[PDB]
Amino acid sequence: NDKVYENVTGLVKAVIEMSSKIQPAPPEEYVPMVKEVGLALRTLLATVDETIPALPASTHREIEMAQKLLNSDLGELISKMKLAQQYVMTSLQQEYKKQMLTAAHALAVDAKNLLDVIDQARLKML
Repeated sequence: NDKVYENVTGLVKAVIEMSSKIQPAPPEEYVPMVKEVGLALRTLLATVDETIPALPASTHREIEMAQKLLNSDLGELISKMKLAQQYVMTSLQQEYKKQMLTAAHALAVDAKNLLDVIDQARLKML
């Protein structure tokens, strides 16, 4: 349903458009890309926090679990990003540009999982 769905979509969109800009773009333009995805992530997390109290208390812990995973993913992304910033040598750059993409997408997939967890909790209200 919308609020949460809309912000999950915004995060996926952000991941797609950061992934599009990786290949062409230098390093000097890698933190900004990740910064944007991170800001899109924070908005989604705050949106889920606002939705938690209206869901059965027995679903909280799991929702939190899905929330923490995304933070871990963002950490893994920034981690790969550091490597692509430092090593501009082509062979190393192509490799780390690739690991950033893969890590960014892992985030989009867990964002979707968080969504599935919210819907599951909403259905528990039946």
